[PDB]
Amino acid sequence: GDFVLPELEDVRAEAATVDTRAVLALAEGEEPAESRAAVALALWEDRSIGTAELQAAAEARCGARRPRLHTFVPLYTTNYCDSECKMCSMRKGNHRLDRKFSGRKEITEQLEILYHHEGVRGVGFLTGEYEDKHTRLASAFRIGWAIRTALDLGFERVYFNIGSMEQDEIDVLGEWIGREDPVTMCVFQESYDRETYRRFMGKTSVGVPKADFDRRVVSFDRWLDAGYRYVNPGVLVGLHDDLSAELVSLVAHGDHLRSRGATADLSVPRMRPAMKSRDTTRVGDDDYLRLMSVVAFTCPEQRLVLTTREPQEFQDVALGLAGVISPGSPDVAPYRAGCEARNDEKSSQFLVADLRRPRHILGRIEASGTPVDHFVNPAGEASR
Amino acid sequence: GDFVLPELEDVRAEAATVDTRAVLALAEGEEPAESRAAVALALWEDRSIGTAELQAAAEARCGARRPRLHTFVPLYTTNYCDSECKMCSMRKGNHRLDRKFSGRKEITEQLEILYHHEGVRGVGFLTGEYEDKHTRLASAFRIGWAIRTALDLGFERVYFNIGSMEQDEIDVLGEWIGREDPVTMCVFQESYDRETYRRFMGKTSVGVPKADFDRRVVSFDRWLDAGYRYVNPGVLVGLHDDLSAELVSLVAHGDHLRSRGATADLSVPRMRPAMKSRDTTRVGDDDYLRLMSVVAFTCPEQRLVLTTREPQEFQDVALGLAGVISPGSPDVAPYRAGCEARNDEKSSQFLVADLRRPRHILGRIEASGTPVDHFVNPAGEASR
Ligand SMILES: C[C@H]1O[C@@H](n2cnc3c(N)ncnc32)[C@H](O)[C@@H]1O
Ligand SMILES: C[C@H]1O[C@@H](n2cnc3c(N)ncnc32)[C@H](O)[C@@H]1O
Ligand SMILES: NCCc1c[nH]c2ccccc12
Ligand SMILES: NCCc1c[nH]c2ccccc12
Ligand code: MET
Ligand code: MET
Ligand code: SF4
Ligand code: SF4
Ligand SMILES: [Br-]
Ligand SMILES: [Br-]
Ligand SMILES: [Br-]
Ligand SMILES: [Br-]
Ligand SMILES: [Br-]
Ligand SMILES: [Br-]
Ligand SMILES: [Cl-]
Ligand SMILES: [Cl-]
Repeated sequence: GDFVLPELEDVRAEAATVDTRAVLALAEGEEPAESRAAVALALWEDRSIGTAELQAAAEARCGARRPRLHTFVPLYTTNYCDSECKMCSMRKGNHRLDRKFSGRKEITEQLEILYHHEGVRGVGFLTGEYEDKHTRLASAFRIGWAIRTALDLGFERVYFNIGSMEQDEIDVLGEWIGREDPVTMCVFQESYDRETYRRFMGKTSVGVPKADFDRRVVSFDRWLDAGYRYVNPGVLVGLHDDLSAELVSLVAHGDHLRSRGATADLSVPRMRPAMKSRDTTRVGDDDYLRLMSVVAFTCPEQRLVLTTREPQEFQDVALGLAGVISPGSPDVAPYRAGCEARNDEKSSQFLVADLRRPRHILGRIEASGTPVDHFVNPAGEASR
Repeated sequence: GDFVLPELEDVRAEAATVDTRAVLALAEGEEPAESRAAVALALWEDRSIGTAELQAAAEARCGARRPRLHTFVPLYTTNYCDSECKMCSMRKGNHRLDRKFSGRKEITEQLEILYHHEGVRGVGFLTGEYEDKHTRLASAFRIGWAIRTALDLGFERVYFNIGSMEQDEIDVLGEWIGREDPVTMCVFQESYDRETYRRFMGKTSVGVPKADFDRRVVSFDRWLDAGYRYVNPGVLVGLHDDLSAELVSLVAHGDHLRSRGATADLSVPRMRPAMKSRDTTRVGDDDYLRLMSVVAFTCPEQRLVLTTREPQEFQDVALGLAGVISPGSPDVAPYRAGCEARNDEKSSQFLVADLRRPRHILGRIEASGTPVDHFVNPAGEASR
């Protein structure tokens, strides 16, 4: 009953039977006759439907969803990692990185800055992924504490992204939270193509924890087995050259999670500069918007996540396709009251394109006419 | 200003000038003219002073100390370890051990059992020692949380024994506590002889963390540098064949710590059965009592720690030389209300000789006429 990757040849055959114009004519809250993955593929490949027209249709099909947007800010709690992903600066073989680790004091200080100075009520905790069982359990323990601590401070939504998770590691993290707490597990498969995955994440059976594709991809099934609800699959756009394959796999994974009763966000982060050991594929804005549009349209209750990997000009264009906006920096403990967050090449996972403070980014979204849930702008009579 | 091991040849020469009978005639609170280590050696080697007579003298020289005894119970929070000590079942190469790790729930439950059912107000937290910096920091983090949690529950004294500690690892643990909290760092050198140490703890530069003798031995100096106070050196009796060498080194280490203003307990645990990879030296009761007597006498403000490594019959004989009594089991989360603690060969560090419940052991000490501080016998109107 775990997720099984779809057979692309089978999806292609079903995609051939989809009437894409009829699909576009569907009322909001109406579901196509064919599978979501087949419809996504059919919309993707039918180039008589313009990308801008697909994006307009996606924004309308999602237009009823409330809240329109919510936010969380990432907080990297360490940049140690045992794995070796060739597109990521945190890879263990990158001896140039200055490695850092946040203790109790620093984690708490960062959460207070985010809460009081940035006005945010969503946070995400990130770590590397570790090889030996004891380290994995001790990481789960510390992140469980961070989650409980953020909820107790008044954060209303907590994400975590700490690697694949086995049953006993979920047990350790879970002793910190309740089954109905607003806690989302993030595990981005990066590529659902096993060969591209191996190229970037490494080979198995050699002490490289994220090289195990199968352990990673069933992490959400373990989380749902344990009685939790919120999950966040993702694809790293720019690893695999064939985007049609990845959108089929992601939509199929979302559909599986939906059928198990999960609430899923969907992440499609695009590559950013990093201290890489292998080059990646640059995906143009039209393809990327078409991918976002097709996923958002076929998965209208699963919010796309948009992040400050993208520059301000792209956020302007794409924000209507998103249901989560996540501004922040992938450096360890980077926030400081009144100051721009750090994004030091010597310690960050990658370089972001937008370094403006979260409360400025989110305040400008609100001023342009979209409320952001889990954002309390620290102004006026809410100004301290 | 770190501890420097004494030159045994130099101590021997000073020991030759000690008048051991005059030393015995010293009033309590009077200090011999020669160094503590030289006097200890001189008492050890002067076989015209009987061991029983040395033990009587030691008990009298310490007789004024208050409280006469205090207690703590060990709580092993995991039996994972990266090191390879050949006398220890937890060594990483022991593939027979069932490896266990206590999360938040289990640690808290164990502390509540110890507090309410055993009546104890001292606890010690133990782990393995880990190789990579991230694991060491995450272990320090979790043990710091355990220490804070025990203090908040009303434990009045907390020991920890989690391996050598570098400055940044002490920083992480330290964010959990205050500089004047009743927290004792334990780091038993095991043998102060570098060659015996290498034989059992392994060779350096190969991923075996406790093989670094120097990192280990200056851990207390780092702890004092950070502004803490309480420390607990130790020798594992039965590693090195020449006990006179080890008592000189231990007494010299205690004297150094005293000169830095520390409060030091001294541990001389004797070997117990384990899943070993090298045999050890059995030390008879007369030599062991003579060693305890000479250390207790020359170091009258530094409490010897006696544990349930020893059988009831030996505790009866030696308890007068101790200032700390520590009953318990070296298995992970072994305590259960109303039941004997577990000491499973499949998961414990070694097999103890006395498996009676701490409150029985400590209640019998109290009934025989020695109060035990940090023990509240759960009886009568203190019975719940
Ligand atoms: C936390 C997420 O960040 C993504 N990720 C990893 N490396 C990079 C990069 N150079 N640029 C952008 N995103 C990256 C992965 O999808 C990872 O899961
Ligand atoms: C926690 C302490 O237990 C001691 N130690 C390690 N192995 C054994 C054994 N087989 N028997 C008794 N004590 C042991 C070490 O001195 C270690 O530092
Ligand atoms: N979800 C991946 C981490 C993240 C969320 N928001 C971000 C902004 C910038 C960099 C990473 C993130
Ligand atoms: N101080 C070493 C751990 C310890 C304290 N008391 C014990 C009793 C039995 C075994 C270990 C201990
Ligand atoms: C910092 S990257 C995300 C978390 C984890 N290291 C992983 O790659 O799954
Ligand atoms: C469990 S043995 C004591 C703690 C640590 N593993 C060390 O040997 O120092
Ligand atoms: S993507 Fe995550 S697991 Fe891979 S190297 Fe980076 S931090 Fe480590
Ligand atoms: S004595 Fe401590 S470091 Fe050595 S193998 Fe045992 S638990 Fe590990
Ligand atoms: Br809204
Ligand atoms: Br790039
Ligand atoms: Br809110
Ligand atoms: Br007393
Ligand atoms: Br033995
Ligand atoms: Br007490
Ligand atoms: Cl994302
Ligand atoms: Cl001891």
